[PDB]
Amino acid sequence: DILATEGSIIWLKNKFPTLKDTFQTVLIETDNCEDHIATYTEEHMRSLIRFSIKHWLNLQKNEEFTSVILYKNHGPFSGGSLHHAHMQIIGMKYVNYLDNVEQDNFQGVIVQKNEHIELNISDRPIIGFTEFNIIIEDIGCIDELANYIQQTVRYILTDFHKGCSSYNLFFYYLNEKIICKVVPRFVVSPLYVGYKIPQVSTKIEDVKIQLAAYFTK
Amino acid sequence: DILATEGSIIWLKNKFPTLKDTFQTVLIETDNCEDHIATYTEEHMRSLIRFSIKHWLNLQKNEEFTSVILYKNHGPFSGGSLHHAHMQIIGMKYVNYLDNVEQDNFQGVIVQKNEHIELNISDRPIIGFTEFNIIIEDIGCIDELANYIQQTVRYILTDFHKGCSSYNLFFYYLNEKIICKVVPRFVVSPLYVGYKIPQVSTKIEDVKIQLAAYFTK
Amino acid sequence: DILATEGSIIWLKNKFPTLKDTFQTVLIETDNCEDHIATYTEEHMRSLIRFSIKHWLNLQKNEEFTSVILYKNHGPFSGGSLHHAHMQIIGMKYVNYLDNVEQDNFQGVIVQKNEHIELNISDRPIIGFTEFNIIIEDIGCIDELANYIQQTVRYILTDFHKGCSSYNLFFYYLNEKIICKVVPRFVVSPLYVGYKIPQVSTKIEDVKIQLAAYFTK
Amino acid sequence: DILATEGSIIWLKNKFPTLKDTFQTVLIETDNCEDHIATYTEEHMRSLIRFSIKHWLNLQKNEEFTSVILYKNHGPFSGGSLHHAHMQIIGMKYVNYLDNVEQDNFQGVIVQKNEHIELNISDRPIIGFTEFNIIIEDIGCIDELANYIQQTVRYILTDFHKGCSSYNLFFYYLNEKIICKVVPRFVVSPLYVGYKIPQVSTKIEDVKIQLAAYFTK
Ligand code: NA
Ligand code: NA
Ligand code: NA
Ligand code: NA
Ligand SMILES: [Zn+2]
Ligand SMILES: [Zn+2]
Ligand SMILES: [Zn+2]
Ligand SMILES: [Zn+2]
Repeated sequence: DILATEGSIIWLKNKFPTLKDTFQTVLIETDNCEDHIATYTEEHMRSLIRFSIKHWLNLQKNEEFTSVILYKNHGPFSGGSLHHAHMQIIGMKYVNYLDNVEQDNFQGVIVQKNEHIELNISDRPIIGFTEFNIIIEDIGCIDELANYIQQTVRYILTDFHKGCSSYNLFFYYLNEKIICKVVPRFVVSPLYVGYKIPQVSTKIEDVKIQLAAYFTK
Repeated sequence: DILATEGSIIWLKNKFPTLKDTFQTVLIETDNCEDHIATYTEEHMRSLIRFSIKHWLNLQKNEEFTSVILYKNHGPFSGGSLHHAHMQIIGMKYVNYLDNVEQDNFQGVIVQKNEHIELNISDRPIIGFTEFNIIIEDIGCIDELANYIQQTVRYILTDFHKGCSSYNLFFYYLNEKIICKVVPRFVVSPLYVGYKIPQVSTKIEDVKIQLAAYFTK
Repeated sequence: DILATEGSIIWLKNKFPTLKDTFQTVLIETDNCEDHIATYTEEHMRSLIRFSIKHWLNLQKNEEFTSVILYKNHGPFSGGSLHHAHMQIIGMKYVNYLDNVEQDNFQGVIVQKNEHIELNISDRPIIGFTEFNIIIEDIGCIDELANYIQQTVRYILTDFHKGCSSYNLFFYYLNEKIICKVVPRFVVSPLYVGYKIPQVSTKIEDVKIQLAAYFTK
Repeated sequence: DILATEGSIIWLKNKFPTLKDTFQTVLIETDNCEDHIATYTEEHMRSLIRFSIKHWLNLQKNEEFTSVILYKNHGPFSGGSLHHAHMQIIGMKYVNYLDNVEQDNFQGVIVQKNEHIELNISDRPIIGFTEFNIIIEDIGCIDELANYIQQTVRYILTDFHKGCSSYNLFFYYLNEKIICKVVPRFVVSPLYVGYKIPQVSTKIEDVKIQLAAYFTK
């Protein structure tokens, strides 16, 4: 059942609901099974983030929900399902998604920052690994957000851990700001899990330097 | 190249070394590709842990190594490689595996405890999720350790998260004690990663109760 | 300026406000400078918690506040000011005190539990040390809460670290439950701060056993 | 009982031992009760750190100790005792002070860095608050370490939290490096302890900027 569409962007009511007291929906990003965020043109990436944010924020205005979640799963280690490039909008009747997240989960080491947008790496992440926070203070900076998401995603798929293949996008409307948390997803090394013996560098300053090389142009 | 064998238990020098200044070895647990820890007889489970611990502790006595690691990977989310049931012994020339682990990573909520052995759940885990610590104070309690590993593994594969399919074993020789940390491995739910919205119960007391039901006999 | 009184219990508008966009108040617990929670009779402890909770919850109903905080400071390491036995009620126009606290900060190792009340020790504390959570699901169990606070306070001042002298009380209205978090306050040992070398036992199970000895009667 | 002296620098065997299987000593920094690290001349600060490090590292060479700790307590919230400006050297027969500290407790956000020395703020602190790590890779850079300690201390006593009055110094000999962890000590705000409502900025990037202003000359 079609909720809204814009070209190849399609917003569907999820046919397989698994969460009680929730309105589950799926957002198809393209009519092609090859393309994703790293491949999309600047216009398609701009239109996709504008469509997603608009329908997320307008559904929250519906008094039948306490809060509405907007998020993405990509790769076999994100927790997704469909092979097609898609996002999800879940309206929740009794759950407030901000409840168990704090302000300091979105603060950190600045990679890029100006009056319009801020890109940082969490020094107090939600789960304890790498989390990239992209914050805008005005809705008019949505095209800047879309560009920062695309570059951070491109970095995760290409240079972070010499290619990571899986990630998540999480959106938040907190303190009148729109935040996108970009989270790489990977099977952690057994030597790190049991003995905190890293293979690569665990330095947040090294991630900062190599991610900053994606905003040099 | 064969290092030691005992029936179907085979200790091999790893033919694909990927870590410099380390002696990598593989320990094949059975001559069958169907059996694993949850399936093995009490005798085979006893013989496998006795063989593994003996060769781990004797290799550390070799002055060419600072420390020697004994660990296992099981399932597609552990970080392993071979489909066959195997463990690994890695001799490290300049690394001490205890360096970045602390005493409190092995303390916790007691599930089972007596003069010979202790089974607990980490209240200060190494990575931040569920970690089962099995501690013995004397080498003579090795058959008790083997039984506790098998039951904890059986619980992880059967009831924890209604079946977990993947886990890790990590062995430590700390404060003159032999510790086995049993760690379930699973792709964390996206709603938990980004919003700490759990699907199941996150209560350590609930895990304690349902794991204790495996030691009722 | 008197807001409400009940015998020696006096609710005053704080004459020294230091927080902008907040209504600061002070709650004097007794007309004596010798008595405190550990000394008070069962009736005075019951009347003090009933008065405090009632005025805290009724002030939150005032549309001029986003949230209202109810808390106590005791001893020279709590962050208090007056030597007299007092509590504080702070009405906040734009701050929601639940924002940066999560559900798991109130879960833990059960010390005492029944259908009416639950006493636990945080396995995921807010700050990282010992935190005692006393939870009631119905307002009618307020006299049970008052008794559990008094015993937990008595334990902190007497046996925890062989006498702790300082603590905090924090009240929360979360998921239709009334929670009191009892937090001991002490200058942490320098050997622990810099090297995690403890003087006493850091085991949550040992605190559980010795606190349970205060509910044996 | 005098162990070593250099002008007003006096190394004494602690007359009040309270730790069994340890050799406790006290290091008096000056013959005056007014002076401390922030006041000392560049020469006295250089001579004090050279004397302290030399006697710390030489005592560890004594086979009667597993490890030797070098640390300082300053102010009423550090955990010290004497009002006089002093440090402590504790030889421990069976304890290795590195056991429960990891490599990542000394990594972080770089404030100052060159080939000789590195000053950072912990992104993974030992206790969870602000920790300043000063690392040198060669013993010849000891006068640079002494200057960085003095400036970081001066900042803590003057601008951090508009004056902090208390701090700790912790020294470590790890991975053939000499590390000094400078830790401010203060009574945490009750609104932060119970509700993570900060009074000041909790941003590591703000501390980085204002501490960097002490190395502008
Ligand atoms: Na909350
Ligand atoms: Na260590
Ligand atoms: Na929140
Ligand atoms: Na260790
Ligand atoms: Zn803009
Ligand atoms: Zn035994
Ligand atoms: Zn009741
Ligand atoms: Zn130098």
